[PDB]
Amino acid sequence: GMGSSIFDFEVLDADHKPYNLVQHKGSPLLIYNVASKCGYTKGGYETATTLYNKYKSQGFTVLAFPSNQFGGQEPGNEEEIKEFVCTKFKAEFPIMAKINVNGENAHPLYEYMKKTKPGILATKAIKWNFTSFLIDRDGVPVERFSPGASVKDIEEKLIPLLGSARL
Repeated sequence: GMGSSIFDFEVLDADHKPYNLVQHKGSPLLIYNVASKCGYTKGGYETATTLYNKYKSQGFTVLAFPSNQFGGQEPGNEEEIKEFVCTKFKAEFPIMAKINVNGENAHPLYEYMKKTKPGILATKAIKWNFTSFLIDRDGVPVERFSPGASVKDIEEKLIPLLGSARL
């Protein structure tokens, strides 16, 4: 069990100050590998913000980890954030340290997330916008919703977990 849950890894806050991710444990949460305000999101900001506020009643958090254009292979946004600069887009929900969500340069936590749950597409690589991972009350990725999933697309997988993912 080298990394049982997401919290086996440590997180950097928007300014790379130690983000206490594991205080979100006991509650289900989403985590977006997102282009931090560069070009466009396929409804990521809205969905993320909405989900946080709406499901915070059942104990839900949305963490958006920006994408570091300096990683080399940042999803499909590597061609985008060349004329833009991605840096914590900020919201009503916690936005994190931009990491290279892809490749070899990925944050070890995303190396965990990515390897754990391919999601709904081919393989388990990060090649697009915000793409949230459905993280349960324990910190296990149950799903990976790319920028193609809307609010309710996530809800169908989230609602049961918000209630109870394990116990």
